[PDB]
Amino acid sequence: SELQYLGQIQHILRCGVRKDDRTGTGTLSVFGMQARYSLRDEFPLLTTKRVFWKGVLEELLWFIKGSTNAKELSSKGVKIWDANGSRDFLDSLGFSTREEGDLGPVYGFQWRHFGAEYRDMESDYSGQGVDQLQRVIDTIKTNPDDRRIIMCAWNPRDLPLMALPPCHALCQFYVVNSELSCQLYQRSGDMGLGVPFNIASYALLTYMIAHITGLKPGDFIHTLGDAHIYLNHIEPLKIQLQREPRPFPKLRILRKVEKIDDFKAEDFQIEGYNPHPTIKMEMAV
Amino acid sequence: SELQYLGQIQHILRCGVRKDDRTGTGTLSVFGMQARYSLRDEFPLLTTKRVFWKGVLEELLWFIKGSTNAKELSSKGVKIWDANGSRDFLDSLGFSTREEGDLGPVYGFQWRHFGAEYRDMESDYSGQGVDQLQRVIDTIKTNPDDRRIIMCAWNPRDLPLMALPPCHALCQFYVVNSELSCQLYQRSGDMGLGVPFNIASYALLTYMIAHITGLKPGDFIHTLGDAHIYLNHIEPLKIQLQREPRPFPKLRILRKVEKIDDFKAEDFQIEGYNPHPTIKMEMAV
Ligand SMILES: Nc1nc2[nH]cc(Cc3ccc(C(=O)Nc4cc(Cl)ccc4C(=O)O)cc3)c2c(=O)[nH]1
Ligand SMILES: Nc1nc2[nH]cc(Cc3ccc(C(=O)Nc4cc(Cl)ccc4C(=O)O)cc3)c2c(=O)[nH]1
Ligand SMILES: O=c1ccn([C@H]2C[C@H](O)[C@@H](COP(=O)(O)O)O2)c(=O)[nH]1
Ligand SMILES: O=c1ccn([C@H]2C[C@H](O)[C@@H](COP(=O)(O)O)O2)c(=O)[nH]1
Repeated sequence: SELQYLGQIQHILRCGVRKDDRTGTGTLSVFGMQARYSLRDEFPLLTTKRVFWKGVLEELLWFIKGSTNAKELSSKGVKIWDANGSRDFLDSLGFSTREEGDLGPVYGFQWRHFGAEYRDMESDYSGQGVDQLQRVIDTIKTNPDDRRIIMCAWNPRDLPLMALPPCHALCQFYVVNSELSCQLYQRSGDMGLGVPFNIASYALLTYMIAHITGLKPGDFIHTLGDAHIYLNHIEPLKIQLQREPRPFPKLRILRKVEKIDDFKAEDFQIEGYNPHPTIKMEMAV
Repeated sequence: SELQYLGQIQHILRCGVRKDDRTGTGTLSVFGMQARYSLRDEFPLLTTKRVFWKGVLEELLWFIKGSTNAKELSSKGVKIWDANGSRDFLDSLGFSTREEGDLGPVYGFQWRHFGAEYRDMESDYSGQGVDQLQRVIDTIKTNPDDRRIIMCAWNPRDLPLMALPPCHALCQFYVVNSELSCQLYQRSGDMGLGVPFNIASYALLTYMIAHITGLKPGDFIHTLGDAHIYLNHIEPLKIQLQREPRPFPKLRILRKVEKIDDFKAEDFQIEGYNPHPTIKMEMAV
């Protein structure tokens, strides 16, 4: 299972093409990739390097709340969005009227209030827009065979207002044999930094909706568009490529939860996670 | 190249799971698939069965025009959308106020006028919404390294107004070594009927934008969500699996075109297309 990610790293270091990007450092890029990660009695948290599990859990809770405020996530101890919500970074894109911390209409706003007119991060959008997340959960409950269970974060109208366009832009759910599966289309994948984070994120989301809809987790299909390795990540990934993968851990929910909003960080417990030491990989801004 | 499609049919007949659907007849379904079709000096028009090439060309031109009128495509001789735009089918979905032929906000409306308020099929939306198709062509001209060249047809706001939700919902373009590539995320794939039609469709779209932006066609990556084989398609597909695949044909554009709207059906010529006889496969409504 984890051999698919490491096999994607091998294929990009060997067959990747040089390609400049938005940031400064170039990449080795490959277009069009797909890997399948089983969720049956295991959770896909990479073992060749310690993955920031506390950030995955808190960011998803921050996603489910519908918040677009990096400070509310930073208050929990997760600074991954502080960079993209700084006065320096915000002023660069022409959002000088915008208060610090407002990422604009991003994943949390599109998941719960798709189509509503975005005011600011402190507004109240309850009853406005399309609540895709709850609509997904309802369809799985009443019509699991439906082929239209999609949560889309790519809004061409709200694109000029986002600090960073959605990278995991579209996901689709699927039910058969009382197993819930999820396929994610990621338009842009930082194979060293974001991709392991995104894999655990949507795997955790599948466990949540499976717990709500009374199903067993099945497969997570990760579909990549531009899969790229930043130049300053080549050396750290070559080290991680030498480490022997260890068996995946397991995720256990500790209390029966009925609504998706009532999930708390204390409800989850990762058991048997024995990863290799963390490898530093700098973020390209 | 064509062995990937036939291999997907082979995999679904062996490992597919029974699954009921919107229509009457069940399916054999598989969730999560990806195939890569090269566009270099060949066009992926299936040879184990004659593919409706005249419908592919006219429907795409009908898509580029932005039309949501099934009658306007039927006037050219393509009846594939007449079924979904009949008074019987339209009245069923609660669109009794809607005039016959109006498919609602569909691919043509989302490609050229994303986010505008949909009135009727005869309206004029010039200047309204986001012109995703032209923005895609402009970005490829000025910033080919951009990782956000996406044309999205899935609009959660306009979903309750569509006669049929988008099956090919999102596509992304990619440029390297002066080669243009396209990846399509198809949420639902009729492996017997629509999938061969969709493969040639977006392959033709890549040839068009490659001609406009002065690039060479690269790869078409077809990504499937629910890839399903209808029960009444099992026998025709088992016949097609017995035929030996023949080399792909070639597409030649006959005049230099500068705008995407100025493409005419007479500008294209398929050379060397020697397919096996057409196999009838009934559409599930
Ligand atoms: N090039 C580029 N830009 C990005 N912007 C936004 C993202 C998304 C993104 C960003 C960070 C992480 C992540 O685990 N971080 C950290 C992990 C540890 Cl263990 C310690 C510190 C950080 C940190 O640095 O806070 C996961 C996803 C992202 C990305 O992945 N690549
Ligand atoms: N179950 C289901 N419903 C659908 N609605 C919309 C589509 C999409 C769709 C529909 C039709 C075709 C197609 O090549 N047609 C034909 C081919 C020949 Cl050779 C002759 C006649 C027709 C015809 O049909 O006139 C391709 C895609 C579609 C689908 O593929 N499956
Ligand atoms: O969840 C996320 C968010 C971001 N990124 C990376 C992909 C890109 O390297 C960068 C965003 O750059 P653009 O492709 O939007 O230019 O962030 C991820 O991999 N996963
Ligand atoms: O371009 C298209 C259009 C339609 N379909 C098929 C997929 C499904 O079998 C059906 C659409 O119905 P739903 O999946 O929304 O139920 O049409 C395709 O394969 N390709």
